[PDB]
Amino acid sequence: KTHVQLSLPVLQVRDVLVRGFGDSVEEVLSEARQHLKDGTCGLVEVEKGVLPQLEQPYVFIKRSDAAPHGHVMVELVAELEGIQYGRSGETLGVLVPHVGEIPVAYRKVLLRK
Repeated sequence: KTHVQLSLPVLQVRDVLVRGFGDSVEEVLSEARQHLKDGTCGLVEVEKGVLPQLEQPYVFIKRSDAAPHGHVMVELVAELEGIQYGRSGETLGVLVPHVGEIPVAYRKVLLRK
């Protein structure tokens, strides 16, 4: 399938144990895609002071359309030193490895894979 329905656990930034996917734009996008597929991907909602607590390069999920079965359609955009790789709509948050942190909520997304 071109799109996969996912429910992403929403993590508080201060709980997050692994704060990024790796060391290059290409690696973080690769790792983010693999974790999304394996159900080992969390979502941190972006607010004042959140991003400087995470590791660059960042992976964002961004709204790709204006929501089948409640799932917002999203795509991945990476950022490193203020340059983004990809072009999409509004940020739903920043992706991180999920390694068993207790979520505060779930974000239903339809991921273009």
